[PDB]
Amino acid sequence: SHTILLVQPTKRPEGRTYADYESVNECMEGVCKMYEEHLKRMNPNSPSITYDISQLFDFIDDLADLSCLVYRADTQTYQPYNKDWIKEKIYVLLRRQAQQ
Amino acid sequence: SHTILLVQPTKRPEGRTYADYESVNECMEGVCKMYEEHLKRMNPNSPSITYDISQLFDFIDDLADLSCLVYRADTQTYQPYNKDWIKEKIYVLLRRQAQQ
Repeated sequence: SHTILLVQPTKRPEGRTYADYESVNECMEGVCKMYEEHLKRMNPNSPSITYDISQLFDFIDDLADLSCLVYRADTQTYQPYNKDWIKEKIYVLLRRQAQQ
Repeated sequence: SHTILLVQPTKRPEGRTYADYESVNECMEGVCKMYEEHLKRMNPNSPSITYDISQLFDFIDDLADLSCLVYRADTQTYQPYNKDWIKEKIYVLLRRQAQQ
């Protein structure tokens, strides 16, 4: 289902940005890639970045704002979800890819 | 009602940004202010910027993407609206402020 991700890195309003995806899983992957890009910048000479779930969660907590909207066909509107919901959906995604 | 405005000025994805407001009218005012800021930049030595509705509509048409989401208490979800709906709500806003 069409999912819209809203991100505000810091208190600076001009940093507000968004991205959209065909599904919740792709959106969650998008959040992970955002963190991975941050890690690449903080570890520039490392071609392979590794992290544990708690570190990604800490990153999300540090963002000034992170939320998403998921399309619901029953009402043809977008259901809002907060940081905690996103953290949990990322967990299920990462644990599944691990067991896959 | 809480309204979220999504704007993508050009085909450049990094230009995607958003802003939110307490109401639809304040969001529409936000779109007008966005256009007014553009006009100020294109007419730097003019402290007073004036424009007709058709010019604002043309500006909106030129944006790569412009849409909004309005909270609906009945379902506790966000109703999506496109560029045309926004143009029309701006028209009603501007015509009212004119007759006020």
